[PDB]
Amino acid sequence: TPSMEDYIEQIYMLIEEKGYARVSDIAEALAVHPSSVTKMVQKLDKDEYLIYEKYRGLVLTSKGKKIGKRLVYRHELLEQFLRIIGVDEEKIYNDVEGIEHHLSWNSIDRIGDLVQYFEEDDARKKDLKSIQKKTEHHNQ
Amino acid sequence: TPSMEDYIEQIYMLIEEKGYARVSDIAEALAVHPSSVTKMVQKLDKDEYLIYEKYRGLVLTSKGKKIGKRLVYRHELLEQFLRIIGVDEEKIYNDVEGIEHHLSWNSIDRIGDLVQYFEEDDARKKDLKSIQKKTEHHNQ
Amino acid sequence: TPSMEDYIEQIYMLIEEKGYARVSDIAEALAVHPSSVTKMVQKLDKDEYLIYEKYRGLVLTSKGKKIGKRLVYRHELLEQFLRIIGVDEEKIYNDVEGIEHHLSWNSIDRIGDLVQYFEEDDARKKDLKSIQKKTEHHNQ
Amino acid sequence: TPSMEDYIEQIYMLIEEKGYARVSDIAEALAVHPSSVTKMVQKLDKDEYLIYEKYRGLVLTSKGKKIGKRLVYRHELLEQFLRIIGVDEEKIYNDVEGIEHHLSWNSIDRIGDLVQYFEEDDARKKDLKSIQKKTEHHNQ
Amino acid sequence: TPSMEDYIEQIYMLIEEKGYARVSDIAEALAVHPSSVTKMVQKLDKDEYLIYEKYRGLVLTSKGKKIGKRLVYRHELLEQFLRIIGVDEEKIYNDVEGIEHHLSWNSIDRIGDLVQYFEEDDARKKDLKSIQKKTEHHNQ
Amino acid sequence: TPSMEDYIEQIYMLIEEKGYARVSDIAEALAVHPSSVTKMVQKLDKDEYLIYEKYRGLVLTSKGKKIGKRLVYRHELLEQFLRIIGVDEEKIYNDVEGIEHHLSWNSIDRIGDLVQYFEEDDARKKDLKSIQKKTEHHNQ
Amino acid sequence: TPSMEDYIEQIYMLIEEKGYARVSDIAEALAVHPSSVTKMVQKLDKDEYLIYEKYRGLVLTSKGKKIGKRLVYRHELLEQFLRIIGVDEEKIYNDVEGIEHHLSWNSIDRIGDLVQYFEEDDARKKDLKSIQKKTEHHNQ
Amino acid sequence: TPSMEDYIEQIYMLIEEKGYARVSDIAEALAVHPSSVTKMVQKLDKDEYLIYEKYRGLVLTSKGKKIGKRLVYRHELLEQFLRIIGVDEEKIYNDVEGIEHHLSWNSIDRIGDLVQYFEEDDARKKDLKSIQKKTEHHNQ
DNA sequence: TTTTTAGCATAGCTCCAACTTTTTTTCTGTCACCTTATTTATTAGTAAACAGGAAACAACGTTGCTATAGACCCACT
DNA sequence: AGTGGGTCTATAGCAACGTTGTTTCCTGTTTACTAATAAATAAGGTGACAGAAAAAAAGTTGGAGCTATGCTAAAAA
Ligand SMILES: [Mn+2]
Ligand SMILES: [Mn+2]
Ligand SMILES: [Mn+2]
Ligand SMILES: [Mn+2]
Ligand SMILES: [Mn+2]
Ligand SMILES: [Mn+2]
Ligand SMILES: [Mn+2]
Ligand SMILES: [Mn+2]
Ligand SMILES: [Mn+2]
Ligand SMILES: [Mn+2]
Ligand SMILES: [Mn+2]
Ligand SMILES: [Mn+2]
Ligand SMILES: [Mn+2]
Ligand SMILES: [Mn+2]
Ligand SMILES: [Mn+2]
Ligand SMILES: [Mn+2]
Repeated sequence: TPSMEDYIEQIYMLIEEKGYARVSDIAEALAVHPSSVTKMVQKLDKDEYLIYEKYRGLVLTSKGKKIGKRLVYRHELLEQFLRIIGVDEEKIYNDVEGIEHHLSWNSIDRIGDLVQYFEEDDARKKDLKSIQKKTEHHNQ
Repeated sequence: TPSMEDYIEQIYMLIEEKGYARVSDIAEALAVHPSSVTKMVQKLDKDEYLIYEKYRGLVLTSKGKKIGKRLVYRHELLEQFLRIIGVDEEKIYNDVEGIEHHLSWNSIDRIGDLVQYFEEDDARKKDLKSIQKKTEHHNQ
Repeated sequence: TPSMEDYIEQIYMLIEEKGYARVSDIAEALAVHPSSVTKMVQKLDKDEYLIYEKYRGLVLTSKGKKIGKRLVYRHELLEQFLRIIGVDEEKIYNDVEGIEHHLSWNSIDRIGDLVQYFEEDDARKKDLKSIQKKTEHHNQ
Repeated sequence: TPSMEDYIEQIYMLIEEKGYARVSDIAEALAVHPSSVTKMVQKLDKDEYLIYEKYRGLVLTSKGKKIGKRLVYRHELLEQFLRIIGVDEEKIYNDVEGIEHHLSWNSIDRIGDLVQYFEEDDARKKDLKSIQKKTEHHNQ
Repeated sequence: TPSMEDYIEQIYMLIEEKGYARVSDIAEALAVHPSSVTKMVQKLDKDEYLIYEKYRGLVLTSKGKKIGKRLVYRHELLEQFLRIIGVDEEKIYNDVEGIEHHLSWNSIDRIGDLVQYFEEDDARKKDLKSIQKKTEHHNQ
Repeated sequence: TPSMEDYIEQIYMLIEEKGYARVSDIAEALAVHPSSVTKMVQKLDKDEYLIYEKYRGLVLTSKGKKIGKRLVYRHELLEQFLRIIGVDEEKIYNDVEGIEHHLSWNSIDRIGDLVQYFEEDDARKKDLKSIQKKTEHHNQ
Repeated sequence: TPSMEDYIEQIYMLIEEKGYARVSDIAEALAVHPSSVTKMVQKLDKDEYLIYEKYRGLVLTSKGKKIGKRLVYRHELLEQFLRIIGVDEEKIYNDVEGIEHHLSWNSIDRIGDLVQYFEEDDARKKDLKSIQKKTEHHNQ
Repeated sequence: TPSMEDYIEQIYMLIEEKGYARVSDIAEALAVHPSSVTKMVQKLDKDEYLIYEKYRGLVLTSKGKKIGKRLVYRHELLEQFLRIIGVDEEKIYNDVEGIEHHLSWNSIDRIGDLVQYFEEDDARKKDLKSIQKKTEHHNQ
């Protein structure tokens, strides 16, 4: 279920940023009611991905830490790839969050390879910008 | 709703391939029960995208034809882009069907620009293949 | 066989009007049992005029499309010719359907030439109406 | 049944031409086996249109004479109408025999009126010939 | 030759009664073998009184029609004259057939005049019957 | 056979006129070759109507005499009847000789009765002559 | 103030054990009302030893981490030193918590040196136990 | 309350040294205002540990004498124990005064046993000094 | 003259209780999807009434083909 | 002048035969019909999935005592 991965990624990022994850912050980040957050936390505890205390909080496990690190790496590489082409920053996060769950790992590897190819040379990026402008002249 | 676009694309492709769309073929293509197909057909008829006859069939409208053509163009360009990098053909259709609904049109334009950039030159594709192999040596 | 041409014309007209031909509609149009319609469809499929699918339907071919277009042109020109003289509309369709199969193409060309001759001038049609009334005074 | 009228017309014409109708002559004229001719003769005798003697021959009745005269008048007026336009004499008889049974009497009256209209003036026929040539220039 | 006139009269009467003359009917009427009938038909054809077709039949000519009409008139007036006096009907036809060939036309005119004289008045016929009875009393 | 009666009548009349019958006279009277006369004489001798001697001649018998007398009476009454009406004397003998063999005895009795009726009164003959002239005015 | 060091040590130990410090747990550990805990947390935040969020929680700083590590080392070495001599475990924690704040660092170094001296040899500990028993015989 | 024991010990030591305890001397020794000294004296008089006269002075009781003797013995043994290890004399009195109230009597017995163990042999003290120097080489 | 108490006056410190955000726990309704049942267009035989041709057959109509008579000639008695 | 023995065709059964008109089969050939068969439609049941609404705790805050020093003298050896 993509929701499980989304929650794991959000919890891992929030822990790495703040040092501690809270239910209200997770609910605000995912724009969902805290009751759904509690249900998801209990379900993840049933899956032994994290340890939950009834009124204290949550602590991620080693497997959860690895999954969160991998998901954060995928998210950041997707963001970098989308920014490379020249997409507006407003929709970049929305598109990445929408597509980060339906993509296969082979596609992620291919995207990373493309990013590496376009990062070692700037002339390729300049040519991409030039052809993009010359083809978007119709939108002008 | 992405389901509406998915149904419109499937109906348009089936009409262009066979010359006529049938409920059983749509249900088999989308792997859903024919009752759901009937419900979706009635809902789309409520949206004036196609004309439905109680026991005869469906006929697409001009607006429906344009939407289907645009969606088919997006789908085929996504397939070509995914095939360009070198992803396995088995997962290409699944990934395209999963991501064809959550992507913005600007991202589609950027993907088309990248495909055009990589299509005018084969040396770039050869260098991409070489760097892909040199970086996937770790998987060997 | 005139029945083959009649079926081809009916199928072509029904496809051009509705966008799809169904067995029940053809049977109702030709006032024959659907079993005879199925037999005729199979026989026409044996003649490679159309492609038939066991439970889906029928799709006309390019040769079938040309034959249907020619037959529809002949039918409409016959209807126009019969309406020009002043025959009652009730029997026009019956007479056209009865005589559309036993006429030669040269006769069709002559009828079209006569229609063109009487269409470029209205005084000729007025004189025809006047002489028709003056000769049908005996029926009064 | 058109076959009854066809047989009555043929018998009436043969009697008026030769003075006596024979089974072999009727069979040759209608290009059918004499057994079918005998069956038709017996059926017409059942309809009291003519008197048949077992080995002697056939004699038409007053009603049969009137029907034959009317049918011969229709046939000859159809032949004259077809010859007026300029159709080749080879197909004139075939077309007249094919269409003499499916036409209504009102259409026959209209054809006779048209023949009368085109017979009182020769300038109309000359103009028809001129426009026919000018439009058949494409066939040249 | 009286046989020629007899055959012409029989053929004319048979044509006027049946509408067509056949060899078997003529042979039965004249109580002669059909071979003699064929010989007589060929001889009459040599005299250009009628047209004969090898297996079809015979058709009388205008001269033959006039001769037959005159002979039938003579025969019927002879029958009426013989019936007027009161001869038995059984021998009337035999006597008329026996004497219709040896009589001159002036005698025929005189017989017709006598018939006209006895037809305008019935008292003369009544007196003839009375004197016939009074003189045939010896036969009683 | 009428020839037998004709020969008997001729022989009886010749015997009553000359007193003796000769072969040459009979042949001249009947306009036939003497060989046929000899054959007929031998045949009649076979019928025991007359006695013939090889080179002498013929003598009639009592039965032959009665038959000849009856035939002569019939011939003379026929001649008188034909002369009564007013037929030309030239054709009277020819007609009587032609019709004296095909008539029945009852017809002879009726003719004799008519002759007796017209002989007792001359006013009837005068009226017959008057009506004959008034009806033969058309021949004038 | 010894209270500041006590709170820092408790927070550091609780964070190292649970991964996150909560106000209720600190209050229970120090057996004080949560209002005093909030006051102490605010005062420590004023001293820039930790970062406090109004309703989220507390996170220690690098200086706070070093101070907590040093205090935990002192506490554990005091516990080990007290256990070495043979004091009852019930009062060991109470005595260590009572004396961990009034001792100088030089005294801590001397205690650690004594622990190291008595840890490298077990005969010294055995002699200490023997003399302890021989002198505590008076308590028996 | 440790303050009661501290005051009793100070009063006992001052009486044993000077022969008489005065309020000013006690206040100077404990570095507190004489008002607090008067309050403490009144409170101790309420506890029947000493007899106080309104302007004369204080006299200890037998129970007070025993408590003071025991506390002085504990203080002197603590001083000797701290001096044995080699702590600087400047902080020895401060540390002893700080820790003389929070220690249990069993700990005091253990400290006395350790002092007796290290007093019967000087080689142990020499080895302690040697290991102390060898481990404090890092401070050099 | 100093020392020795007796209030006088501020102080954070700690606690109690009220207050005000935050976390869980059922409670309550909802669209999603599966399953079932019903209804109706689509085929595949399935049998029966014919239409017409083939073939066979039963009169009809015809061409010699010769038997028997009625003129016609010629020679003979 | 009257008779007998070859010729000359005319007329008439008759005798196949060859056709013409009738009858009887066959033989596809088309037309209602009747299951059966899949395809299309409508009706029900669970069932996750949020709101939402208490409740239950947690975290905050505003105050009220409570000692703990620091003044400032008034009294006593
Ligand atoms: Mn993400
Ligand atoms: Mn996401
Ligand atoms: Mn698609
Ligand atoms: Mn899709
Ligand atoms: Mn049509
Ligand atoms: Mn038609
Ligand atoms: Mn016709
Ligand atoms: Mn016809
Ligand atoms: Mn007659
Ligand atoms: Mn006759
Ligand atoms: Mn006579
Ligand atoms: Mn005679
Ligand atoms: Mn501690
Ligand atoms: Mn502590
Ligand atoms: Mn002390
Ligand atoms: Mn102390």
